[PDB]
Amino acid sequence: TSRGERSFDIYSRLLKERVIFLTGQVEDHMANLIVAQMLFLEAENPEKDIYLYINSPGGVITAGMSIYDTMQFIKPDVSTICMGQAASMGAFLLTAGAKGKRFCLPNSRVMIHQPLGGYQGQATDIEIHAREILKVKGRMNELMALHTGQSLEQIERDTERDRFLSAPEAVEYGLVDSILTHRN
Amino acid sequence: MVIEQTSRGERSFDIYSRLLKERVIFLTGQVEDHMANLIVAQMLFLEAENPEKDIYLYINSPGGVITAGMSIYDTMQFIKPDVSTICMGQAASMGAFLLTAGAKGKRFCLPNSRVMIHQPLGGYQGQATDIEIHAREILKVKGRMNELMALHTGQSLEQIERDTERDRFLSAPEAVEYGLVDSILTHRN
Amino acid sequence: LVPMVIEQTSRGERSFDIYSRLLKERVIFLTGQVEDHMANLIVAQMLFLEAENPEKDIYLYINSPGGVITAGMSIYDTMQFIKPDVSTICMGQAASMGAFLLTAGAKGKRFCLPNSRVMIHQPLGGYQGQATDIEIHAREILKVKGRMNELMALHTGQSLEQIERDTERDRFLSAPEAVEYGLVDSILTHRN
Amino acid sequence: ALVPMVIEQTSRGERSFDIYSRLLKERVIFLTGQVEDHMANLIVAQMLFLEAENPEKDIYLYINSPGGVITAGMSIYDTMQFIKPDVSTICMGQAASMGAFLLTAGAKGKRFCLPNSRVMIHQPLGGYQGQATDIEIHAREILKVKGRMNELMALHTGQSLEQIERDTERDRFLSAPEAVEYGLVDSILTHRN
Amino acid sequence: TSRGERSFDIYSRLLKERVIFLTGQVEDHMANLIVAQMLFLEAENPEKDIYLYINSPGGVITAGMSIYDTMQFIKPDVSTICMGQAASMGAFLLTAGAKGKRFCLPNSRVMIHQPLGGYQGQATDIEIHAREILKVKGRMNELMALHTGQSLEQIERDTERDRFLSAPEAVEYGLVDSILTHRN
Amino acid sequence: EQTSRGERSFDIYSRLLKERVIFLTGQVEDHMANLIVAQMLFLEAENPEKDIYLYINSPGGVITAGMSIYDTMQFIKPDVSTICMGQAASMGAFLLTAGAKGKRFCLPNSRVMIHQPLGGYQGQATDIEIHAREILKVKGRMNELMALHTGQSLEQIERDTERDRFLSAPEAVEYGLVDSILTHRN
Amino acid sequence: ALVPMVIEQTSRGERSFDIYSRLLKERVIFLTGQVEDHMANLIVAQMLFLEAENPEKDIYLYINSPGGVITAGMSIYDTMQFIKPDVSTICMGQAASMGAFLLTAGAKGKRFCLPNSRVMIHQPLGGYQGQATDIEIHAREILKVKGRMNELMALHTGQSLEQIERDTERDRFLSAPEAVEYGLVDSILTHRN
Amino acid sequence: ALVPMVIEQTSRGERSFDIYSRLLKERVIFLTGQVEDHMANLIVAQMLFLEAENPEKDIYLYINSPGGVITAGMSIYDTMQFIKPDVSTICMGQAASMGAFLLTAGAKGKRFCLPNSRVMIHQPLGGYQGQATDIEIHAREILKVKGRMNELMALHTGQSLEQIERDTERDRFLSAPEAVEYGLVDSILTHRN
Amino acid sequence: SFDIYSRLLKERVIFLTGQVEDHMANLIVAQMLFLEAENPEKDIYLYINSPGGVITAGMSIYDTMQFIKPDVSTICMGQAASMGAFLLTAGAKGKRFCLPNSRVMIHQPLGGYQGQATDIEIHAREILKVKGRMNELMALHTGQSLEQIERDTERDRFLSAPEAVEYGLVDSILTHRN
Amino acid sequence: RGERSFDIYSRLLKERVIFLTGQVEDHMANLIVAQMLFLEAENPEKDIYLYINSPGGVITAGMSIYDTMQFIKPDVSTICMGQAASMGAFLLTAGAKGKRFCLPNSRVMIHQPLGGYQGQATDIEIHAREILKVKGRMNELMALHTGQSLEQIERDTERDRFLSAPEAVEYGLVDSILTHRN
Repeated sequence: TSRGERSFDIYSRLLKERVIFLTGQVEDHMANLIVAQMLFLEAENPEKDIYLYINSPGGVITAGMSIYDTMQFIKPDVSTICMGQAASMGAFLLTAGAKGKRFCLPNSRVMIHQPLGGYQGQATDIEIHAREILKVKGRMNELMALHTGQSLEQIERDTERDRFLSAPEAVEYGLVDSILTHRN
Repeated sequence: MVIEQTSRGERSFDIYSRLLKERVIFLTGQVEDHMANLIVAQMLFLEAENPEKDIYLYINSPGGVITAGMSIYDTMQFIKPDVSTICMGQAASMGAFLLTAGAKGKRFCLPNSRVMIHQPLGGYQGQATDIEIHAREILKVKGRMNELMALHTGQSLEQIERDTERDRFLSAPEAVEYGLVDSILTHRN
Repeated sequence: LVPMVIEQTSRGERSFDIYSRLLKERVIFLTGQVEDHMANLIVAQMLFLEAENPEKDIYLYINSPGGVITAGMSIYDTMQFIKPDVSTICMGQAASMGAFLLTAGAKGKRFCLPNSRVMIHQPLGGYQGQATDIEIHAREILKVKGRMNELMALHTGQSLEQIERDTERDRFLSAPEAVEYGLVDSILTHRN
Repeated sequence: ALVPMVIEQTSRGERSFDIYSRLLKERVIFLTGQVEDHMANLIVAQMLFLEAENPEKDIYLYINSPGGVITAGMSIYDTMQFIKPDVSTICMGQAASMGAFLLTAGAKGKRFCLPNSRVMIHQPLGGYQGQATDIEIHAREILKVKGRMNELMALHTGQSLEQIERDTERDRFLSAPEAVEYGLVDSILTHRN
Repeated sequence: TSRGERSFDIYSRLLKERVIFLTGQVEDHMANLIVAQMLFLEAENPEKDIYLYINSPGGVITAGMSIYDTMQFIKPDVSTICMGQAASMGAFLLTAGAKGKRFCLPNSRVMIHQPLGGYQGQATDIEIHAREILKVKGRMNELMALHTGQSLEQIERDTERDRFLSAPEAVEYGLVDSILTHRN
Repeated sequence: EQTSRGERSFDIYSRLLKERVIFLTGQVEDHMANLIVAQMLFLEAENPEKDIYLYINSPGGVITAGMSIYDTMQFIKPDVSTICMGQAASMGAFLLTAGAKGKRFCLPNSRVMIHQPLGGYQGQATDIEIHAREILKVKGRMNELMALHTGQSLEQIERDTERDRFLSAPEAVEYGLVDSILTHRN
Repeated sequence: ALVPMVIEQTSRGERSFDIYSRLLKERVIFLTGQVEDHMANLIVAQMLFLEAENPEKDIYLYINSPGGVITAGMSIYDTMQFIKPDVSTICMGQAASMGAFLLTAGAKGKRFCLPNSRVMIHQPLGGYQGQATDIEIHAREILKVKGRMNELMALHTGQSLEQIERDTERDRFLSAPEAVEYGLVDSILTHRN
Repeated sequence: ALVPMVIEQTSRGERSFDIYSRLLKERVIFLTGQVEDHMANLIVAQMLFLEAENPEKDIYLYINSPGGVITAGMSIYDTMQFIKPDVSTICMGQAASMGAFLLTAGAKGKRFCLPNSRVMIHQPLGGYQGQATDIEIHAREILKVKGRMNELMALHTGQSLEQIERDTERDRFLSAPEAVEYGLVDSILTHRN
Repeated sequence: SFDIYSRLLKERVIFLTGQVEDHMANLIVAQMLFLEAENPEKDIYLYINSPGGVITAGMSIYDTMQFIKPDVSTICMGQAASMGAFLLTAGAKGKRFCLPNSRVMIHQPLGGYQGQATDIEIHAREILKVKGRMNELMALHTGQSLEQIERDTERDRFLSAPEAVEYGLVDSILTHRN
Repeated sequence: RGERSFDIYSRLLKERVIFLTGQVEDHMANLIVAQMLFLEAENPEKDIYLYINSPGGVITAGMSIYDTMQFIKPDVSTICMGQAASMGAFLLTAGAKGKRFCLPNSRVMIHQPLGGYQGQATDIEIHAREILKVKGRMNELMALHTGQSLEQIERDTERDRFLSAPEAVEYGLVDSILTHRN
């Protein structure tokens, strides 16, 4: 079950330490739980850093954006740490952490790519939804350019097709600031 | 395995073969690749038996796949004989399109038949870059179809575009008045 | 479509199913639910018999629970269009679109067998989508309903008002009641 | 193993001869399995073909059925009474519900049961779903169908309408000898003679 | 979902600070839960504002209206905040918040359109139901005009087909009052 | 919104039950109906004189399950005030109109729908008659009860319920289904 | 079947043909629907038959297909080039992927598009599952197939290898007049001469 | 309907043959799709028929297959070597696994590949579930099957057994020219004489 | 009051049981981070009984084991196959054990993909990179040469408890409580 | 249906009683291992009682229980109720010498390992060789615990073999039968 004579379940005990976990595919409900944890911690102490551990293959864009906007809105800096993998929306939330406080573990990996979608209906409605996903794609490429330091042209260039990055390559690309190897 | 129902005469010769000798072809049900190829084959055959006599295409359809219907359209336009079209029951979407594509002066509607017109339907799934290529393509198809409908009915392109944004039904007399068909058939002479 | 009827091989003609053999007697069967393909087959048989001989009567036997309206209308219009009179006979039941096709037969040539039953009612339908489109389709089924009531009044001799009134909910009629109502001309009992 | 073909001896001329088509030439029609619209239509068509071939000679209808749809069965019943030829009925295996009704509807004096056949009679079955107003309209009709079937059964068997009503409230089985005594059939067929 | 973070009432904790979350598809039971939380907060203090966070693709209209009427009925002002997305009934409830207290986060999006439905039965019954959904459509356009300040004719025009709005466009249209970017 | 407890040992619904508020949400069926009856018997016990508030958002459901709620509403000492939010259709509308006279309300944008009983059965003709006859008796009792609570005549109710009929909040007040509309607290 | 039969007159059993078999007699072959092993084998058989009937007269192949399996399509490609007769190709409706490849593989100067037909081209699709070592062997192979297909498209259209590769990385649609200009087909067919 | 036909009923010598029966008259047999017992039996029957009609003339076997059941394929292999006629093999599309084995088993000097056909070779695949004792029995049998197939492949290709064993541990593709240098086929067919 | 697993966590014992996947792996990482904060010096004991699973999920556990201050002692009971065997050998040198009748199995990565040839090449390249990395780390922890690890992992290979010690996969066998 | 007094099983655990019920697999096996490690820490000198009613299951899962039983300090007494088949019969005979019991009407069943694989011939060989090594090790452990010769165990387990409580005592699978509360 995981409790330990220290608090309640194990995740609640680590939250006391200002640690939050983002695990698995991103969708509305698990995202709302992360938003709630961030707001709670800000109310507890708006000055202390918050740590967000990420191991995810990605997921729903609007759900991921509810997390991104919350991270930027709250007072505390949100430090991000990639373990296992950070793909697509996971890679986006990883690079969105506070500058100088984004990390990768030695054997983790990152993968980036463009938005995926679909629709069915009248030609007039298809045009409406196609234009919208193109706008979403442009905004995501711009936010990626701003957080990594890369040129808008390079981002577009690099997201057309899936692209994998090792921990050292992610530091050089500007996705994260450094690699964590041994405590202290 | 497939041989069933329609089969009266040595389990091969049917009623439809009988009428084909008289130059009559039936387009029934949803439009798709295999039923469409069958109609094309029948047109090429009749043209070969006699390139001067008319061919009659009866239509009772809810529509279907656009590329398959365009194989029939182009064949109707390519061959030598005139193709007379007759609507019975209903002629909707790709079905209304093929009805109005018949030989000018030889397009008919029976008294209580109905016609329905509208715009193309589609759907795609994949990367944003590919969604753009496919959405662009269906928009070109929509424009092409609107231009051909303008040519066959005599209406202006702008009028066709406004009337096909959403489903529009037409009674037999309304279809004559709109230029979809030439006249109504009521009682054989 | 199974029994291959032929002579005792005493030098005759080709082989043909039971239904094709009755088609030489100018008889056509309308059986089961009305739908596009079974309807198209009936139309082809009517056109064939008109070409064979434009003057002789055609007989249409009906045993159906009803079906798709546009498919039934392709049959109705063909019946009124061809030269020959189409006589109709109800065996088993004639419901909804089946009752409609039964009353549409040539005047004085519409019959019911003794224990047959007829049922009449209004159009059934359904749609799903945006409010604007729901409106377009609801308006259309109201027109369809109006035209159907108008044709029924014309063939039964009944007033439109009476037809509208009696088709709101299902209504059953025995053979005798169908004669009184004007749906059929008389009842067939023994070969005559 | 599907449909036996027999073309020899009594032929010389044309081919194509299924087992059932050959027996039709001898005026024999088979009614087998559940009664419903399409199989019933096939039986009606055969009766009409045989009347056209010869309006005076008897037709033989073999019956082995658990019953089925009432309207479909009435299409056969009315056709049997309408055509000119007498329709002799013969039960083999079983004739239940609508099957038993068609057996008893055969020409008087020409209705038979094979020795070990079984007959069963009961009342109509049905079901509906909808608003209370529509439920009363359909319940009322099935009660009328019930009354008409009991009246026709009384007429063909010679039993009083009261007795038919009491005997069909629940399922009732009859052996071949009991079917003759009840008036459902005229006699038992044992050996060809 | 995420397998761990709430555990010991993360949502009940935030309710104590008068915060309520409306997430995912709108339907009867999730809506009744939002209504109960609003009635509870009013009783605790009929004077203090309540904050309703919204991340929803829309849902059942009658369910959404139970939330709308409750929002207007209680004494306390209800502030609305869109995160991720607010589409259809989600967009409607976002615009229904208290005047001057409706917000959008920077990268959230809104989508508006007309009602959707479907029926099957006798022509007489089809007419009855078609008439009711057209009346529902008329009423919703009238409430959207009221809350946005746009003319009824402009609302009818813009809702015939799906229409997307970025955060800045939602402010300009009158759907929300402003955009929240950074705490302070 | 997900709220495991408007306290810690009390969920959101238990807390409001302390303020004498009960919620009837979704389809009406045996188990949810029994839960409502229990809450009513419990509240009566706590204080037989104070009013009970029943909020209703329902598409309707099983008739016998609904009548267990109706009969309990009339049997207990306290008056049961009814409030429609969202929609009250079929049996939902019936229970709304069954509240204490003068204390039946509709929120501004809620809607009501009324109609006749729906049913179904399968079997022998003798049994079909037995069940058809029963659903007809049920229909007549329901029409007689709607007349009593609304004030309309039996004849009028019978005509208005043959087919589905929708009423907006204002029309429900004129028809007599509810007493008035609620818009803003005090 | 739903296929019409061809017969001259009722001269007591004259001729019994099939619409498709009748047109095969005139050297016309139809390639319809998705491309796979069995439908492809049938096309190969009709071609081998036609060449055996007369090694000099042209063969006409009508194409309306969304494409399909590469190896199956290649069996048709190699057969078209191997036989003596020139194989004229005509696109009606659409010719996508493998369908487009086979349309352009027809005899130079004898490849046509009807006025409103459409063509679509792209690159090979595939997939595998297993150990890393085997994954390498299979990825390596689809890339060699990709390279070969591109070289053949370049030979039949006249476009440079570079242009083909560029134009096929992603789906690319072409109208009839645009296919003529690209070199995919030779000209359009509007009205019978 | 589906399969085309040629030569209908005519004066005296009627005989109506389908597309495949027609090519059989010219001693051509098609092997397509996955190899399994029933399709394999059909091929064996066609080979015995052709041997009976004329034991001295060559038979042509066209192959387009991804492979299949080994015992089914071996019934074809043993019949090929037993009958008196030489069996010429031609690969179109692909010849993988058992399909590649039957291709190389053709008469020496009479085995061909079309220009863009593809070949793939590998070791046997299998499975089993049961008691350890029975697992040993079945495991031993598939290893014996593996050895016998490698020995026969060495015999027909000319390669050493050691080379065959090393090249089949994992999937291995060969283009048509590589199949020739390997000894799998004798030459490439490009254009008809 | 307290379930059996929470009681053992009090003693610094963590269990890795069944297939390796994201959520169960996250639960393991959280337990390690909790134990480290309670005492960054004391050893942690990780029992393993697993057939393997998702590589990225397993690598989140591996990186955490190395990162934290305390030594992580590993004990194989039942079996440790594939990713399970990898995590067993990744334990602190001198503190890796096997029970007498446990079994170990090693092999190369497994994967799969579906799509356009261009994307297929991108994914095939990445799994070959993963294979090289894993082989490098196995060599480091076992003491065997890279070429030797490459040869022994091309196809499934089983090792009894004694063979795992001889191979350098674990340090010793535990038989009876000292 | 289940759960009495909120953990009747926790209460019995306080008396050093553990139950092994139903199919043997990874998760249920791990719970048994955890209970044994817990009791050893509570008191390493007192006996532990393991009740067994099982049709058998996964071998590697059962072996984790087997090795823990031998590793810990306390003696583990085993008691069969209902049935002990396959891996269940194995864990029963593995208890402390002199402390293995059968209730009067319980029954035991022994047999050889079962398995299955699918793939290339080379891989089939690797896996078939491994299950044969497993079969040999299991027969050697059964011979050590029962006192029977290895050859007798190999012969008796080729096919399913059932034993009543008294036959299990004679075979050396258990030490005695428990009939009435001592």
